[PDB]
Amino acid sequence: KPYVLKFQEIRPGGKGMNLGACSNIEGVHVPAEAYKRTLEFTQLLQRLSSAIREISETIRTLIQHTQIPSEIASYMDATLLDVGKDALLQHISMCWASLFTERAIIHRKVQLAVVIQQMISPSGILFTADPITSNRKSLSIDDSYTVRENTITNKIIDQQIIQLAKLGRKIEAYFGKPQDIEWCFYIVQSRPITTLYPIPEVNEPGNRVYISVAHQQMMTDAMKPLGLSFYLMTTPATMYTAGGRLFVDITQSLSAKVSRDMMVNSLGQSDPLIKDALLTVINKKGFLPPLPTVRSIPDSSSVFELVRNSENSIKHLKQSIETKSGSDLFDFIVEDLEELKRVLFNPTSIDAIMAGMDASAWLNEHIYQWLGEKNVADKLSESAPNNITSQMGLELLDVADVIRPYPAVRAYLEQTKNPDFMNELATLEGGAETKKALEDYLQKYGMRCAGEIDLTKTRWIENPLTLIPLILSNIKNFDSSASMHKFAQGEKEAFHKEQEILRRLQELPDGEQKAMETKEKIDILRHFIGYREYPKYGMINRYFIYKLALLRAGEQLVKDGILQEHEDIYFLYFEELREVVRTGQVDYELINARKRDFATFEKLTPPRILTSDGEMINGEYKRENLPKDAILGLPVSSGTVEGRARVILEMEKADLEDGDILVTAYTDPSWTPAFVSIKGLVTEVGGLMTHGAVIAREYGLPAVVGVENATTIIKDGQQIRINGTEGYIEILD
Ligand SMILES: CCOc1c(C)c(O)c2c(O)c3c(CNN4CCN(C)CC4)cc2c1[C@H](O)O/C=C/[C@H](OC)[C@@H](C)[C@@H](O[C@@H](C)O)[C@@H](C)[C@H](O)[C@@H](C)[C@@H](OP(=O)(O)O)[C@H](C)/C=C/C[C@H](C)C(=O)N3
Ligand SMILES: [Cl-]
Repeated sequence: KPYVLKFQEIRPGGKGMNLGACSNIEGVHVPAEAYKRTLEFTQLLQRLSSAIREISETIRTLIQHTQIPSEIASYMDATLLDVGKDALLQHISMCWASLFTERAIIHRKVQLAVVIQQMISPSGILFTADPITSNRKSLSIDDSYTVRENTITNKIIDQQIIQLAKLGRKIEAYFGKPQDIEWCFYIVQSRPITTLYPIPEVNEPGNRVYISVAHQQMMTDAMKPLGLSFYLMTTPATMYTAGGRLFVDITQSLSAKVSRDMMVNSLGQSDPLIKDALLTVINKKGFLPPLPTVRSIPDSSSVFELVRNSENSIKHLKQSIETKSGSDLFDFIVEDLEELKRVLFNPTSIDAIMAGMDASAWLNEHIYQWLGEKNVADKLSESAPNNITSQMGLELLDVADVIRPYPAVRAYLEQTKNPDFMNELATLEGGAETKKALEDYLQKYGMRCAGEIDLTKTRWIENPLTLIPLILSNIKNFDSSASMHKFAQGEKEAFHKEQEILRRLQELPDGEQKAMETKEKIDILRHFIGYREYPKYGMINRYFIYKLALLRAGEQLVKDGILQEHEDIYFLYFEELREVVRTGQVDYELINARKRDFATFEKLTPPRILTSDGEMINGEYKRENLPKDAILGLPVSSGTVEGRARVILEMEKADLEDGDILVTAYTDPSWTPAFVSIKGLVTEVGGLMTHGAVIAREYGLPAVVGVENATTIIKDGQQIRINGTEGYIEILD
C-alpha cells in the first residue's frame, strides 16, 4: 500500500476522492493508511471485541501519544515541500483519536485516512436542485437565491451569482447526478444529493405530469420491485414507478382540452387537491405544451353472481397453480393475469361499482339543493349489506367474543411473541375453540394485509400475531355481540334517514316525484355500494396465490445454490425473475442495489403530483368561511366529534380506547378492524370514494381525509375536534 499519494495520482478515505474525480477542474478552482503502523496498542482493541468506555481513555490518549516514526515523515515533507510538522502531529494524531469516541457513540477494525489541504478566503453553498420542491431545473444557493436558468425567481435578503449558477451544472454532468459542492469560486469538497424523490424513467418527448397512485390507493408505503411489477402488469393505465411507488402519466390527456377539462374536473371530485395542483402545473408557463386554438345499471342478481363468478375463478386458479413449477409457473401466471384482468375489469362489474358511486353523487347533489342537507348519502350508506371489507372489521369482534370467556387463553395472547402461537393453543382451555375462530377468520381475510397491493408484504395468515392487539382491544372495549348491535343500529339510522328525506321531499313543489326518484336511488345505493370493495378483494386473493407459488420457486433457487435468501425475489421484477429461473444466472450487484434503493425509498414520501423535473406538488385547500387555525381536509363522512387524537402509523401498535380519534397516514382495507372503537378518522391521503373513506360511512364514523402532515401537525394525546361534513380539524388542547 502506498504510504502517501496526492490527489491526482490516486486512481479508482471517502474524501480522498471528492478530490478524485474533481482534479479535472474545467472552468473552476482546484486546490492541492499511514496509521497501519499504529499497531501495547493491540491488546486494548481485542478488549473492545468484548460499559467500560474508559478504554477510549488510553486508546485515544496514546493517539496523542502516537509517535510518528520518521520512517517516512520526510516523505511527508518530501511532498508538501512544493506547496508544519508540529501541526501534522496535532491532527494526524488528532484524526486518529477520531477513531476512538465516535465509533463508540455509533463496526469493523478497518481504517479511515487523513486529508491535507490549504485555507483561503474571500460564502454560502450551491444546490443543483432546489430543496423546497425538488425541481431539477431550478436551483438555489445560500441570504439565498433562486434561479431557473439565467433568470431568478425570487430575491430575498447580483450578476456574479448567475455566472456561478453555471459552474455547478457543469460538474453536475461529470457525475450525472444533481450534486452538493460548497464554494467559498474555490471548492474544497463534493457529494451527490441523496434526498431527492426519483423521476419516473420515461423518455417519451418533453415535460410530463404524473398522478400519485399511493393517494388514490390509500397506501403511501414504498413497494418492493416484484410487488410493483404485479400492479404494473395488472393496470390498463399508463403507469410507471419512482421511489418505490407508482405513478400514472396523464400528460397526453392534458394536451387536448376537452380531454383536459374531463380529466381535471373528474379528478377534482375524488379530491380537490388534485385539481388545484393540476391547475397550478397548467399555469406554469413554458412547462406544459400549448393547447392549440348515463351508464347501465345491472340486475339485482348481478352482484351475487359477480362474487360467485370470482370465487370459482380463484378456486380454479388455486388448483391449476399447484402443479406448476419453474418456467411453467411463470408461463401460467402470465396467462392468468388475463383472467385477473377479466374478472377485475368486467364491464358488468364496473357498472355495478359505478351504480353505487353514481347514486351517492346523485343523492348528495339533489337532496342538498332540495332540503339543504349536505352529504345525505353518507348516513344512507350506513350498514350497507354485502361489503366484504366492512364485514371483516366487525367479524373480528365475533372472534373476540369467543376468546373473552377463556382466562387461560387471554393470559397467553397478552404476552406471547411467538409467530407460531396458533399451535400452542391446544394446551390451554379454550384454545381449541380460539384456534378455530382464528382459522375461520383467516380463511376469509388472511390474504389481506396493510400494503396488500404489494405482493411482497407479509399477509395476516403468514403472521397472525399482528391481529392479536386488535383482538385484545375488542375484548377490553366491548361486551359480547357488539357486531350485531353496531350493524343493526346502523340499519335503523339509515332507514330513519330514508323515511325522513322522503317525507320532507313531499312537502316541496312536485313532491311525490322527487321522493320516488330518490327512493330508487337509495335502493340502488344500498344494493351496490358494498360491492365496491370486492374487486380489490378478488385481486388480492390472486396475488397471495401468486406469492405462495413464487416463494416455492425462490426456495428452489436456494436449493440450486442460485439464491442465498429465498425472499430475494422481492427485489427482482417479474421480467427479471423469469430469466433467473430460466437461465440460472442472476446479478447480485443489482439485487443489493435494489435493497439499497428500497431503504432510501422508505424515507421518501410520495407527492400528490410529480413532474418530469422532479418537482413535487401537493394541492392547497380553499378556506371559504371555515374557522382559522382549522386544519383543512376532504370531508368523506358526515358528523362532528370531539375526542382524543391517536397518531398511530402501524396498526399492530394501535392501543385504541373508546373516544379516540384515529390520525394516520393511510387506511387501506386492512385498517378497518381499528374503526370499531374509534369515533373519528383522519388520514393524510385518500379520496372521496377510495378505501377507508367508503368504510367510514357504513360504520357511521366521521372522517376527514387528504390532511397534509396530519401525523406531524396533530400530536398523540391531543384533544381535537374534526368535522366530517365541512372537512376541517380543530385543536382544543
Ligand atoms: C388520474 C388517476 O389515474 C389512475 C390511478 C392513480 C390509479 O391508481 C388507477 C388504478 O389503480 C386502476 C385503474 C384501472 N381503471 N381502468 C381504466 C380503463 N379500463 C378500461 C377500465 C378501468 C386506473 C387508474 C387511473 C385512472 O386511469 O385514472 C382515474 C382513476 C380514478 O380514481 C380516482 C377512477 C377511474 C377510479 O374510480 C373512481 C371512479 O372512483 C378507478 C381507478 C377505479 O374505478 C377504482 C374504483 C379502483 O378501485 P380500487 O383501486 O380498488 O380502490 C379500481 C376498481 C381498481 C382496480 C385495480 C386495478 C389493479 C387497477 O389497476 N386499477
Ligand atoms: Cl414469546
